[PDB]
Amino acid sequence: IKGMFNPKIWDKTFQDGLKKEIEDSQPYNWGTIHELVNDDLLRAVRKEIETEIHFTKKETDIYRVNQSPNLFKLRQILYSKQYRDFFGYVTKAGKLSGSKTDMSINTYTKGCHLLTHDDVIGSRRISFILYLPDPDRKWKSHYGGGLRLFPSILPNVPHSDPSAKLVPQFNQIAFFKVLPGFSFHDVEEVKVDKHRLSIQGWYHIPQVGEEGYIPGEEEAWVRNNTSNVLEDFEFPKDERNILSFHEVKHFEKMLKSEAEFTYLSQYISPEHLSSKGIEKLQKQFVENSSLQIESFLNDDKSELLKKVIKQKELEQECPYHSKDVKAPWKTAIPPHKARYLYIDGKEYRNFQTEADILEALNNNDLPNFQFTKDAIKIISSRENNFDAELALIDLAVFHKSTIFKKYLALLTSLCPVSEQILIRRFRPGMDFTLATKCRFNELLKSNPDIIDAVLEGTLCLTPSAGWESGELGGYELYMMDDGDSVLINDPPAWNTFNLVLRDESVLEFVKYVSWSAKSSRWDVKMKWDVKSC
Amino acid sequence: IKGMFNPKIWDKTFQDGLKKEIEDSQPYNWGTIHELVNDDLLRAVRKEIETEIHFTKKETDIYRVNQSPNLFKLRQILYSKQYRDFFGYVTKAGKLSGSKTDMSINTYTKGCHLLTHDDVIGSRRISFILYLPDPDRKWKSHYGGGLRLFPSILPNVPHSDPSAKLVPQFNQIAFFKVLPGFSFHDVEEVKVDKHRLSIQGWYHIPQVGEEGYIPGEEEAWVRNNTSNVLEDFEFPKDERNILSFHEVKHFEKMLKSEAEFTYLSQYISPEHLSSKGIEKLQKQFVENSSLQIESFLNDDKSELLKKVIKQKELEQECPYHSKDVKAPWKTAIPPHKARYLYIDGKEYRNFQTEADILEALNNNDLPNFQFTKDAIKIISSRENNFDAELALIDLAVFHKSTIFKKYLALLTSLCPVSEQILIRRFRPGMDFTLATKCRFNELLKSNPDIIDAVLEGTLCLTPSAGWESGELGGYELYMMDDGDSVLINDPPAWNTFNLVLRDESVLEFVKYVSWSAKSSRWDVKMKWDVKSC
Ligand SMILES: [Fe+2]
Ligand SMILES: [Fe+2]
Repeated sequence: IKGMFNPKIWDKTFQDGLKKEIEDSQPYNWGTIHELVNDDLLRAVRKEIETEIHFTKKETDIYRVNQSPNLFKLRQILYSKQYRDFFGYVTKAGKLSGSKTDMSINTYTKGCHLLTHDDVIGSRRISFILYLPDPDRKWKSHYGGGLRLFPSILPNVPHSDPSAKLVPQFNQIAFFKVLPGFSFHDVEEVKVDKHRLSIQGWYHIPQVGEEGYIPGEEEAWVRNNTSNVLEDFEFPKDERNILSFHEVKHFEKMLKSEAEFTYLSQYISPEHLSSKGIEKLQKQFVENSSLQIESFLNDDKSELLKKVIKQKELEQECPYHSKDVKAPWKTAIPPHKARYLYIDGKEYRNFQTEADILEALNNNDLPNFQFTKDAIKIISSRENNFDAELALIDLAVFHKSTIFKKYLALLTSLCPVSEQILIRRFRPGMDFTLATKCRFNELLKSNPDIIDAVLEGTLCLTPSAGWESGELGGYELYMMDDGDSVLINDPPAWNTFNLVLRDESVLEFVKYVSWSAKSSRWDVKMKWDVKSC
Repeated sequence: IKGMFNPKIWDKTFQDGLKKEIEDSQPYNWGTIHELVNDDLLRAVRKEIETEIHFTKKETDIYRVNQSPNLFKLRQILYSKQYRDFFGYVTKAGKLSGSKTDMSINTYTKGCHLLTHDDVIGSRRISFILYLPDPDRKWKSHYGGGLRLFPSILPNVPHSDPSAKLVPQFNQIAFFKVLPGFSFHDVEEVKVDKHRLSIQGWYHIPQVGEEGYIPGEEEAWVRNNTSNVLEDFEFPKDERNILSFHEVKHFEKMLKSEAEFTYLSQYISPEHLSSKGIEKLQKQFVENSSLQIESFLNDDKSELLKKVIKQKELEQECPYHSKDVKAPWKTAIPPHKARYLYIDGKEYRNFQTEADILEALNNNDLPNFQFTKDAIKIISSRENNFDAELALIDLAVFHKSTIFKKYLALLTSLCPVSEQILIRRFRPGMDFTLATKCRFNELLKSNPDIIDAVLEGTLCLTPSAGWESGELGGYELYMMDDGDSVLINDPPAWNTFNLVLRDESVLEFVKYVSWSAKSSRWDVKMKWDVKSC
């Protein structure tokens, strides 16, 4: 007497064709029904929400999305046994509690986005989401908002690029047995000004005294989810190369030059080489444990970079699939921890297969921006593709100079003992990172002299405008954990230098750059391990 | 009444021309008189030695040389005031004790050699050496044995190549005010079968109650000589790059593969990949803390290398001046600590001037044999110059593979946490190293897990014959200090692999390769820091 869905969902020859679609489905097992419910019932339950429900915008590292009568009816007929049975059949999940229900209504409006994840929380068995776009008009693909599925190139290593994506329509449902490590999906940012209404939900383990219930099963699942060995599949790695004994020795000695100050002055702005610049820079750090230099690079370099970068954004075509990223550039992986372009001093890697990865793990090389610089320059119009790189690689060498670190030690009265340097490019479509702590060196933590902190520096070279604030994304965020505690929320800017000294409690990330960004965010990141001087 | 020298040495217009030669002399202040003594007196004092004195061969890292009536007369007339006065005048040393005398007779016979040093021990003021070759025949330049002076490119940083060299004759004397840090000289190996007799000596500070004596002066000199900051001018450096967290993590895990064993088998010989090979290799190390694998590399590689190397020795022309060393090769400096060719993963450096050095210190890059490999291969007959390199660089990458270190960890039940790899070439004319200990990491020694030892490995790929024993040099020596204790004295061989685990007490060096060697000694050296597993 609840057969008020699409009559066909009850026709067994449709049901059977459906279990065999889900079976053949790629990259993991998922399915979609095109007009799930009685058209009249949706229009009603949409109309209702539209006039009764308040949706407020929320933003974290992983998403931006606006959250929160006969809607009740829809909730009953979905957790109805007539439907649960059918669902757990075509989907091959077996039994699923109609007692423990959970749904959520959300609108995705322009700029709203959920990026990659596997939906695997606690007790969820099957995940589904019915869509509620405008019934009267067709939802075009280019509007965005599509649901995207990720091929896994290793259990718990989703490929950076999605391989499936459906443009959902009004009465459409998408769902999938939640298979841990594989069911990676996200929702493509909404690139147009509209409000895509949606009802997400989840069926769960059958509960105590419920049809299909097995004792201890529920916990044999969630307690199962606890390992970190996946660390090895993070590129780039969060580990710092140690400094030559002479670099560190030299620094200590200083804290117990006419040629040095001229070296420094050919990259950094006179304002910060001056005694009173340095003096102020010293004052600020001592108190804030950070410093936020404006117009850091001197004009000659600031000009050149801006020129080659603004020129690469315009005359050039940014690769948007990982397979398309060409040397010197690598793409950061996996997509459920981050996704951005970058050049480190290392040998070229394009991870498409498990073997590509394993290769790089066995043949692990050390960073060398000089060799890299040489190699690019030997090649040589697409060459503007390298104009920006050469410019930026020169910039990399400079911050790898023992003189620069001397300058750095001076500002901070801290001695650099290690170094990592990465020049990164976040593209409006795709790039971002998520809130994470820093990875102190395991070899060093067994040592007093090196304090439990990482000196993190970021030199933004983002040329374009409108990064305020910060509905365009790309902003860098630091903050504590355990109500908000954001310590820095710096939108992308041109020619700024940020220095934080992070302990464990501080989490950082640069927010997904929105598709509507006028350019990619460029910057040079640099971490150092640090001793007391 | 001792005017039985060359009458002219007493003529003041010769004396004055002499102080102005020593003044203009390069690279530091030194002089030579062509027929110092009464010809009859030398012939007598030579004849005497020839028939009364026993000379026995002695050998250390720095030299090979045979050591040990009217000779007494020569000793009196040299420490005579008539002469001391004149000497300390033309030389500008002031007063010099005729009380505290010291001389030494030595013959240099074929293969005998003293390499670079500054003669600066204790109280010596001026250093001299009168020669006693065959009076009747002329000592030709190509016989070798010449005295050679080194330009200093920094106080206590002698240039690798000598800039002066005189072929001494019978009645010739060479001498120089001993100026610490600059007076670097050596004697070119004697390349011919003859016995060059010589009387070395030294004038000292004036002593207590002696003409020209100042109290506390003597000790204000020797106690002056005590600093280590010169470490920074050693290339290559004796410091190890740390391993990625995954490499070490992986090793621990193993000590708490069908694809690995096929990887290993494409460089190393089946004999040592077999379970019983491995088993024996394990037994040996556990007891000897070392192992000396014979025919290590498999035949296909052993053959290829031998081919390209034997081919580079023949068809090619080895650079013999540092300025001539071309990429990929660097020369090790300074010459009073070592001198040999080598390729490390690093960017090309040719140190001729103080600025060349400083450049490299400021722009310190990390090793990368892959980039290096690429760069060589892009270039391309002189190209055999690279045939051997490509062959050897491939060999380098293999020992930098996380798989190989896994294999290494297995033999030793030790975990590699760091790595340095150098492929080196010792040339018959010039190359060698001296007895030194290992340089434990200063950052790590503050840590229990890493034991106080370095795992040192050497893969000799010396093709030629006659390295026995070991009058040709090039042998690798380990030993303790504080009577002989040599722990290993392995002449150069083809395709051997040596593994020692050195603590502090063990000193190593590869002996000066003699000019008469049939080829250069080639090898791949590799050091690792090590944790307990
Ligand atoms: Fe989801
Ligand atoms: Fe000497």
